[PDB]
Amino acid sequence: REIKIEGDLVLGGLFPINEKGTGTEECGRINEDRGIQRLEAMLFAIDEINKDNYLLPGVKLGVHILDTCSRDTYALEQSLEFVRASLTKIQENIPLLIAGVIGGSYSSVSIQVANLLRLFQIPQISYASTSAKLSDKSRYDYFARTVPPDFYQAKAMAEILRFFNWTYVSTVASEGDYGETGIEAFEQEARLRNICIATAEKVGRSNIRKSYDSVIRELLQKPNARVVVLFMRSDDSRELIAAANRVNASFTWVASDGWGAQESIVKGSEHVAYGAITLELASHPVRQFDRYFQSLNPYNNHRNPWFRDFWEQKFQCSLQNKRNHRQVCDKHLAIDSSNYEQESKIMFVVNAVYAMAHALHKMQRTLCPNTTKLCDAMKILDGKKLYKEYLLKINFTAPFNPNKGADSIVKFDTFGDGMGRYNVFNLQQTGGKYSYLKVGHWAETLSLDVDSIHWSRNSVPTSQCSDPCAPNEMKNMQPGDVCCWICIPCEPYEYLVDEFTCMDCGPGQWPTADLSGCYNLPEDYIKWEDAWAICLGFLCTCIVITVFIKHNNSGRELCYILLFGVSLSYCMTFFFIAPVICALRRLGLGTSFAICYSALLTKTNCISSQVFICLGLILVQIVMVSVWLILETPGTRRYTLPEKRETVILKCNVKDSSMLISLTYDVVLVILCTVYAFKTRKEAKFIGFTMYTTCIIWLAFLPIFYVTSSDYRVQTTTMCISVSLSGFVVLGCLFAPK
Amino acid sequence: REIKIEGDLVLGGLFPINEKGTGTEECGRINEDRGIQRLEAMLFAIDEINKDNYLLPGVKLGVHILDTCSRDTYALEQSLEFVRASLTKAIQNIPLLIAGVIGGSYSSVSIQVANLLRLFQIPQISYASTSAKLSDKSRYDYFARTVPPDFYQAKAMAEILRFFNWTYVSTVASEGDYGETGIEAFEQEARLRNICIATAEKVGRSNIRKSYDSVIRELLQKPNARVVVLFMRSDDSRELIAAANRVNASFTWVASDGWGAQESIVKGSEHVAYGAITLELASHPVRQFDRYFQSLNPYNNHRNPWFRDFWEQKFQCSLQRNHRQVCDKHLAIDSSNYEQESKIMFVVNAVYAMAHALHKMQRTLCPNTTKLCDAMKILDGKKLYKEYLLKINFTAPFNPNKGADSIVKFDTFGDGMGRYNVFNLQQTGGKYSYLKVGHWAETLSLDVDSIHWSRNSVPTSQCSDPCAPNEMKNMQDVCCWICIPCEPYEYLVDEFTCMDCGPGQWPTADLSGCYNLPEDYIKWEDAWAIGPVTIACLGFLCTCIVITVFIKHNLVKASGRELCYILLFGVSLSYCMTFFFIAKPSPVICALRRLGLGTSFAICYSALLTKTNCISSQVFICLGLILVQIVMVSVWLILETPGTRRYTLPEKRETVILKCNVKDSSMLISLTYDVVLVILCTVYAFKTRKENFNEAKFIGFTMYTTCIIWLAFLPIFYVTSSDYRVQTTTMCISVSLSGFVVLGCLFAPK
Ligand SMILES: N[C@](CC1c2ccccc2Oc2ccccc21)(C(=O)O)[C@H]1C[C@@H]1C(=O)O
Ligand SMILES: N[C@](CC1c2ccccc2Oc2ccccc21)(C(=O)O)[C@H]1C[C@@H]1C(=O)O
Repeated sequence: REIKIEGDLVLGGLFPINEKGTGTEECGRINEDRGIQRLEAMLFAIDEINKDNYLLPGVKLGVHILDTCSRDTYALEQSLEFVRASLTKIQENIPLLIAGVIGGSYSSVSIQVANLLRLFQIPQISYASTSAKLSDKSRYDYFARTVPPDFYQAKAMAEILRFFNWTYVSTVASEGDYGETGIEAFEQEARLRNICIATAEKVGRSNIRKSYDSVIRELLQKPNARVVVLFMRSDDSRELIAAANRVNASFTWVASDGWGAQESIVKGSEHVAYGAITLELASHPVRQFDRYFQSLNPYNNHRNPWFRDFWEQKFQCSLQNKRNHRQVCDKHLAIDSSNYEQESKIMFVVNAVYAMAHALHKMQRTLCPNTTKLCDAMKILDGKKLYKEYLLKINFTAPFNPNKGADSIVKFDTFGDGMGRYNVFNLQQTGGKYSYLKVGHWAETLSLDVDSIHWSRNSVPTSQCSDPCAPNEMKNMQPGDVCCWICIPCEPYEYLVDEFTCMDCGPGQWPTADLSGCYNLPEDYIKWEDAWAICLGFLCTCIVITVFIKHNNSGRELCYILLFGVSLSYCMTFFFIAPVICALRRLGLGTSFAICYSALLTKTNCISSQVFICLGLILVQIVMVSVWLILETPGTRRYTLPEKRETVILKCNVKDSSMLISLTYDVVLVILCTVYAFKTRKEAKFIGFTMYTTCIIWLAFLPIFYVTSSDYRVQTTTMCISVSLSGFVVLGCLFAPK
Repeated sequence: REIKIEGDLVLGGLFPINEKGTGTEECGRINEDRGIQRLEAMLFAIDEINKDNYLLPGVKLGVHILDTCSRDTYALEQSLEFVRASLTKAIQNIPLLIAGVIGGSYSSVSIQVANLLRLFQIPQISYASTSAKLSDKSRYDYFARTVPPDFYQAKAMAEILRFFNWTYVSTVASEGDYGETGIEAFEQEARLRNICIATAEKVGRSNIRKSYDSVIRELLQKPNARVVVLFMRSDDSRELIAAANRVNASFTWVASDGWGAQESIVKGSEHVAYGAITLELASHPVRQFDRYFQSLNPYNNHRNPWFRDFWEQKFQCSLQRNHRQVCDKHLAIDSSNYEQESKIMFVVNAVYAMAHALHKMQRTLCPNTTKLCDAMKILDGKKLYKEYLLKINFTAPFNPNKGADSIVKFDTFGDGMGRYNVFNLQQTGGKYSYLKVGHWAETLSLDVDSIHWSRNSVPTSQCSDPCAPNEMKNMQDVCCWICIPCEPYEYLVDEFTCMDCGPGQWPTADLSGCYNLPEDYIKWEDAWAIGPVTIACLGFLCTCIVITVFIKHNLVKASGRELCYILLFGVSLSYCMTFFFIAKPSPVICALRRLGLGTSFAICYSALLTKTNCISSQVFICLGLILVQIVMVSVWLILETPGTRRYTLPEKRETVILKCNVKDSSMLISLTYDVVLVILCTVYAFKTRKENFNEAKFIGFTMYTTCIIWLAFLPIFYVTSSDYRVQTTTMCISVSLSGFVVLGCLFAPK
């Protein structure tokens, strides 16, 4: 049983013609869609190839097509005939020269012959072999395929979820190579798309609580996970939907080719699956093949040995009257549009034959140009050269495809795989009827029709257990699932350092809404703290008042001392209010010594005519020495005022000892003057009134302490001190007017 | 050509009989050691097997032995004859039924036939293939070997370095499967033994300056890595030593099976490679094989087709061609012209291993039957390989030391046991020769005392020295640390990272050194040396003055309305105040005592002010106590806010920190005393303006200078010095100032 027809080159064909019909236990069954249909597709291509005038003109291509019986072990023994021929060793059935093998539908079959043909360097193009193992070129060195591997569906399904802002996916793989290997790619693909997996459920051919269990393992755990990424086989997908039907589940299944566009998956229980998004392989039916295939007739098809057996099984009749098994075939029986439907993967079978033909055609030009036939160099073929140099780099457009200006580009990648073109289907309800409808293609980039896709909720569903969080809600704690954390509003006035964790450098004053704000305390001014105390200015008013008093003003001794004190008192308010300028408080303390010195001079007069000048210098010297002692080591700078997370102000020196130190010098002078005023009853006693006002000012000096604690409020003491200075000066001038 | 003899179940064999002889382009010669010798071993074993009675008695083993010609591609088409046995598809040499194949030789050959025979489920035992790739049971399922893979050498060599504490090593591999696939295993093995590679050369070319610079790379990069782990091929190992000889370097090479006991590697330039350590597979020569092989005769060995070709090539004659000689009849193989091949033990073991599995299967699948029953008419490779062949445990045949580690068994991957022989190049007087100094079966066992080294001493190859006593500041030279001393008396958490908390404070090197209170501020009169004498002198002066007032009264002097007693009482109280605070400085209340001392000094000054306010005695006495209360009220108010405490005395260095008091509080206390001193200063001016009173005026004027001097001394007293030298001196200065005030007060009473 073999289609061995002669030719300059001969191609090997491996098709599952018998659905374990030669297995001797599942015997008596041949495959129609995956068998003769795909087989005759290759023969159809070969007829076109050898009659084509632009692909191998002088080279007539024969075939050596064998049956794999859908069993890897049977294929291995069969495929040896491709090897037995291309080696160095009455006799009949002279061996051929298999240039390449176009065969292997079931990946288990296509793997066990990939191992064999690799050793003897025979290229192999395999339609319909989408297993991801075959992409491992370390083992299957000489394997190419016109169909994409099954892990490209993982990429497309991941892109579909990522497109719709979807996360928290629950995946339900299936036992076997298909479900398990495919979901590994999807699990890997979800990470790179920042898609997190709620549940990693798995199913098997059990038909037990497992199916009902798997349904609730997603309804119960994370009901926020509304999208379910199926990667199950065909029969498994139906039985899971049956399980979901009984419990009346409501999900938006994002399924793989195993579900596909088959209506038999949802035959019954459609509302539970309504809104699902399933993928299917992209394939444009070959128009010419139907004309060729429908014209087949056992009375004109003698190349195919299985065709006579196919005719019997197709129509359940007998070509010979000796059987009469329920019917005898008749001459008007034929293949027509009603009893036939083109297989989904006929496009890939034709491409596989053409890809081999194109590679052989190109190698015919390079190896020996200007040679219509095949040269003696062509008489020996090398697998490594034919595979990597030409076959693994061909770029011809697909034949028999009406839409040439489309994705009809036949080309193998660096792994010999397909290009990965899919059709994003979507189960839809028209109101009383359910039917699939293509809603998007996936060549390399997804392209959907969002406004024509029915969902299960009649609105675009979202699978979220945590909404995204912003510069508001900066932190991120993860109580349950790794992906949907709970964001926490960061302690106010903070520092972002990470999305997960967020600390606080400057929780008191002036950060940014980003990773920048940390104690960003711009300095204030001389009167910056009392910007809006409510009390602006008023320092020049004391100078104006002092100027008016000076304008109003025998007893030249009082004028000499009183005039200096009035001027110094006014300057204290300006220096105190408006780092170097922070030392003006020393002058104000020295000014009070002038009043004390005058009181001491007045006390001496009441109790050395030339000693008055020396006495003033002696008193002035002490004030200067004290200022130099303190202003020398400390001072000349300003100290900040960082409160308990209130704000940051770069004020003057926070050392209150300078005020206390200054008051000490005045206190001694004031204390001495008060003692003299006690005996000043013999105008007399006017100093006592001025001396008494100093005691109140001394008490007012105490309010400065514990008064500067209020920012911009302690400055009233400086204004009060200036006011106190005016009162003492007013007492001296008040007596004179009377 | 093949030895296709019949049998109940027949084995297959692949041997490199022809050194690419069929590939006449490469070399037409045939292998003798790896070829006929190994082949005849298989035939010798089969003759032994079928003549036994406790291993396949009724099952006569046959052979179908083919020549792999030492090329894998030629082996594949040859091995197909084994494959065609199990195919269900007018004359016909009918095929046999190959239970298993005993062959593979070169790993490249064995890999290709492993792929082919894996598909058709035929077990394969390789007597010589040792590539690490064949241990991957995912690709070569039905493959077993009686020799260990090549990565066990990497495991064995790494254990030699670990045993000898060598940690910083350089490696020099070759190009190809042997050099690469092994050295990567060694590099992985180095991690588990905490070993890092100084430099990893990959000199694999035939002969270029790559080896010359490779020796330089050994010299330049890490000269402190004296031992170098070679994993490179036999011919390459020869030229590397020659390169090392030219530069006249000196290392202690740790080689592999590539450079084993082959003296041809060091033929010439023995001294440069002297002291090396070389591994080599452990194989015991088969005594019975020598009698069989030497007794072979081209007139007796008609089974072997290549024997006539072997006879001609071995003896360089011809049996009939005009060769250099006609093959004489009395030529025979003897000990002079024959040395048993190293791997003959494994060839016999491989045949016996397959025969043992088939016998054990016969005892199970066909019990109570001396022949093979109907079940064995068809054999299943999967069951035979996975159950019987992969779990055999028979002791090696023809082994002299029975019961030793010479037991044939396959591990989970169908590999050999892994026995090696650690050799060492010796200096035997004036001659260099190899000698076994160890054996790595599965744990290293070395004759560590009888091994000669290049430097005549057990060498060490390290780029770092152990900095255990000090220098817990290792810098990671890569993988070897650079130890830096930790700063004097600083904290530590890890020898790798000294985190430098408190340098100069805590004197413990055991992961400490930061602030831990290493000093005490207590100083009993400067250790009773300086300043302590002044404390006792204060009491002596008071006793004389106290008695003097009573003696003068018993009044003889001016009555003064008891003013002298009030002034004397204040003077005594002030003098005792300074001594009391110093005597108890550890207590927290000592700071309060120092603060109260200033009030006593003001009290003595206050008494002078009351005395100065003489020009109403009862009113003056009451007024005097008012000043003390005013000073006491200020002290209580200011002291109440800080309360009782004893702050520390942190220092820039030396770790001199004493919890005595607050320096700022002392300055505040000193400033607080200034307020009382200010009143005393004001009193001095009043007294100056104003017989018996003349003496008081001089004392009051003198007291003013002492107060001014004391205040000036205090600001620079103990402020710029530590509590043991300057602060203690300042404390003594304060004590001296308090005593000096008593002297001024004493002068006034006189
Ligand atoms: N292309 C298939 C894919 C096949 C498959 C397709 C859909 C669902 C389940 C499923 O089972 C597996 C498991 C592992 C690898 C491949 C598959 C191939 O055999 O490679 C096969 C349909 C092609 C055909 O036989 O016509
Ligand atoms: N067993 C060997 C080992 C061989 C080898 C041995 C020593 C040095 C280099 C080297 O090159 C490689 C590289 C990869 C794998 C195996 C080897 C085989 O060829 O398999 C071959 C000696 C055995 C024989 O045929 O006598």
